[PDB]
Amino acid sequence: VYVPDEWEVSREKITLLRELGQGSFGMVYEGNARDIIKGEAETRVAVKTVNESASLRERIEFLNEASVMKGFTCHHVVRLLGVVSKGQPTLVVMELMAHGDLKSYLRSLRPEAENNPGRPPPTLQEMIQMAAEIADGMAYLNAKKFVHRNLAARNCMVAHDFTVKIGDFGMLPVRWMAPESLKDGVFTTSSDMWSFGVVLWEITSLAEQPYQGLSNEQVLKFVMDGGYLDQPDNCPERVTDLMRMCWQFNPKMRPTFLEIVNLLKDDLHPSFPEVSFFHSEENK
Ligand SMILES: COCCN1CCN(CCn2ccc(Nc3ncc4c(n3)-c3c(nn(C)c3-c3ccccc3)C[C@H]4C)n2)CC1
Repeated sequence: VYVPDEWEVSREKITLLRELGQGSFGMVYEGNARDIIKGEAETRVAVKTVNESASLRERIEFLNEASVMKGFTCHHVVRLLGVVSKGQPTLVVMELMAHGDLKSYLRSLRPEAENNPGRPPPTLQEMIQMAAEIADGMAYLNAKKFVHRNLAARNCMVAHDFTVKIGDFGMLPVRWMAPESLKDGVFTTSSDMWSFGVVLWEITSLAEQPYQGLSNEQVLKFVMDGGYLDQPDNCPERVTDLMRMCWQFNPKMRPTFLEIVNLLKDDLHPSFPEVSFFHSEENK
C-alpha cells in the first residue's frame, strides 16, 4: 500500500510530448514538467507509466519503486524528479537522458549507420570517461546495498552533455551473465563487475552482439567452461586490461566498482570530483 508524500506532483503540471519506448510497467514518454526543480521554469522529462492491463498490486509496486528512488542522489544514476499516484494512470517522472540508451547511441556512431550524427566514434578519453561514470553509478548502487543484475549498454543512458548514467535496475540475458550466475543463479556486485566488462566490450565494439555466431546454449557452455569475449579490432590496451580484470573466473578476484574509479580518476574531465560518488563525503 502506497501513501502520497512530499515528492508528489500535480497531474496537470506534466505535458507528454511523445513515446520513447516500452518499460517494465508500461510505456515511457518524453515530456516537459512545469516547476519540478527549483530555479528551473521547465524541465525535459522521461515519464514512466503503468499500462491499463496491469493489476492494482502492480500499480502499488510501481509506486514502491518510486519511494526507493527518493533516497538516490547520485549524478551517475538516472534520478527521480516526482510522482503522480492520485487517479489514473499512475506516473513516475524521471530526468530525461536526451541521447537515450548507450547501445542505440553506440550503433549510431558506426560508419554504416543511417542515423550517423556526423560525429566520430568514442575517443580513448571518452571511453575512459564513460567507464568511470558507469563504475561510479554502480559503486553508488553497491553502497546503497543494491545488486543491478541486468547491467548492459541497452540499460545505460546518455545525457545531453554525453554523461553516461545507470538507468533502470533490479530493485535470461546469458551473453552478459557471470559464470557463477549461469551455473548457481548467484547475483552479487562481483557478477555486476563481469557485466561491466561486457559493457566495456560493447563500448569498444560499438554495440556488436556479444558472442555473435554462438547460440544461447553455446554461450552458457563456453562461459561456464572459463571462456570470455575476444577483444574487438583496435581496442585500446587500457580498456582491454579493465575487461580482463572483470572476467576473472573466481568472483573474489574481480575488482570492486570503487577500485575501477580509483584506477581511472587521474584521466577524467575536471568536473568529475565535483559530481562523483567516489569523491563525495558519502564515500567512506
Ligand atoms: C542521430 O540519432 C537519431 C536521434 N536520436 C533519436 C533517439 N533519441 C533517444 C530517444 N530516447 C529514448 C529514451 C530516452 N530517454 C530516456 N530518459 C530517461 C529514461 C528513459 N529514456 C527510459 C526509461 N525507461 N525506459 C524504458 C526508457 C527508454 C530507454 C530507451 C528507449 C526507450 C525508452 C526511464 C528513464 C531511465 N531518449 C536520441 C536521438
